[PDB]
Amino acid sequence: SMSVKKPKRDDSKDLALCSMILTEMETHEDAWPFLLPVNLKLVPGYKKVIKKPMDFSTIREKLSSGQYPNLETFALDVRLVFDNCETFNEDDSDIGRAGHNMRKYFEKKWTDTFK
Repeated sequence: SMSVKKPKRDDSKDLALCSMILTEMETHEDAWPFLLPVNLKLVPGYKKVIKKPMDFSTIREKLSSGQYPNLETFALDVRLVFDNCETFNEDDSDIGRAGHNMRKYFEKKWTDTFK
């Protein structure tokens, strides 16, 4: 509360570390569905159904341009990629499986880096 602060968690490496995590996700073999925005002209249903589209290139641009106020808003966008994927794709599709694999991969790196 006013003039009463919890001790300062060192966040000075957060930007670099999120950037490293994102690099790892970008270079994963199962990242291919997620590297660019889903083409809304060519994928019927996507525009209407997925209210907040997100992809790795869009996270990378946001990260490089100071549009994440903190490491939690970065994690929210990464999870949004996977949440969108599950909303739109059957679990037993290549894309559906890729999205589960990538979410697992991400969450481990997130835990090991920050928890």
